Amino acid sequence: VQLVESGGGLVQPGGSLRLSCAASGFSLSTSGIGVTWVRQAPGKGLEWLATIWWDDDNRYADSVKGRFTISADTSKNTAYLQMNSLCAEDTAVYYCAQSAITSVTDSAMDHWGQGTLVTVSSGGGGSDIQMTQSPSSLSASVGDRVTITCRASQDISSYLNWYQQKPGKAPKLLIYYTSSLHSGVPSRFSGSRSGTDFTLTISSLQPEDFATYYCQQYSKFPWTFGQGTKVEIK
Amino acid sequence: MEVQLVESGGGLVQPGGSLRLSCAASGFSLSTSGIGVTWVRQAPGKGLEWLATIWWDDDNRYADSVKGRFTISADTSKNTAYLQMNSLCAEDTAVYYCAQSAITSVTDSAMDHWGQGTLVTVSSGGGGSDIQMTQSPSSLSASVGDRVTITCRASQDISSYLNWYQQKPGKAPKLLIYYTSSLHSGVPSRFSGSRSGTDFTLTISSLQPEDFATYYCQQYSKFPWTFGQGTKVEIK
Repeated sequence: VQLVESGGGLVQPGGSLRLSCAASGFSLSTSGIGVTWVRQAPGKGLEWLATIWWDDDNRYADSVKGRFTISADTSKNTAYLQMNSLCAEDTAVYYCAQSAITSVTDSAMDHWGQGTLVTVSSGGGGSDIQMTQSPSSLSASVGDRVTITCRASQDISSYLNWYQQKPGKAPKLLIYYTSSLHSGVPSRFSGSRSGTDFTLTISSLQPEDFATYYCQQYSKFPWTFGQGTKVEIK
Repeated sequence: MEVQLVESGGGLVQPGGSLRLSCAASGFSLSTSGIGVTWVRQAPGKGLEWLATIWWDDDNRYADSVKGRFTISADTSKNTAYLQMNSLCAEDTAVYYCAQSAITSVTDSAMDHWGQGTLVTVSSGGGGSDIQMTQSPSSLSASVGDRVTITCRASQDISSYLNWYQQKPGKAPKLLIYYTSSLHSGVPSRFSGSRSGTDFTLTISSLQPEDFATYYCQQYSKFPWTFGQGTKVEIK
């Protein structure tokens, strides 16, 4: 007596998978009553997803409702989890199990399958250019010189822009093409390059300059941003 | 005159759902050589993520994180650009900005005149009523022969509708105890379960090396069925 699972694999967000849970050594009862799916994200605990229950009432977790469907074909002695509109957070080992269905007081899950791994990913980053900003935050006083650095993981020529974002507001372009100031930007902002390091300098920090600053490369698509440097008051 | 971009269309949406955002442009024409519109998003508390740009060719440009789900387009008769967002995920929750951008590989390409943004919240809309199972300790280490106890607390009355499972490393969970205190077939009587109100206890007597595992409680008083966070037991 066991449940054997198949169908897991690697998909991108928005994709679909169909997991199968084949029963061996016993017959699923009426309409697969009691068949249940549970998942376990890497390093995490168990999460109940769905159970075929009495009176044509399939039960689902809020985390999968409207995207996943549990069903069973007793003719084929197999149950299924149809998984539509997959998301990165659905990455997990997926288990099926048979919940006890002979007594109202015991629905515990037994005969758990070996699990099938589902990985939902848009990629590990691949060849995308990574922009590394340093420091990630700093506190300084009005009048201080502030220097923020941004390293490109590969050649980007001089195709680097700097933005400022204040809390609750949209980003504003400060400097483009490494060192050219956008109109209206105060002269205390300047940009430079030394090797693969790009620097935004504020020569004398003013009260209105507390903000988060971001670099951005446009040498290649995808356009990528540094993680940001928050400049705060001491 | 001043360029203005005004985003609209954000709101609440369920996972798997769709939304279309609009970016209405003033002060320039979307038809103009060199022009583009780009969408960038910012998840709560996080940085900026480029999503899509209108490009001179038939193929716009997209980030891998949204390709196949999102589509950027423009209706020049309304001087408005759009982001059609399909198959949404909780992780697409963010403020979505549009910005003015080039449509060819100019040496001064940047994003300017960013709009105020529109918030997209991807949410299931449920959970308030779910029974929470709180397990303690999260991990413990003991020696062969010892007796150890693992507790869980239900956030409301679940009568005796609680099970305990054992999961050895790399293996599927196995049932130990059902209905608070009944021993599953094949489980020896050095294991026991009890309860006092909403407080449940798994006791392992005469701890053995093979008991190295993570133990989970699970309630079935109500759907959704919910589990404790697990207790790792090491034997030393």
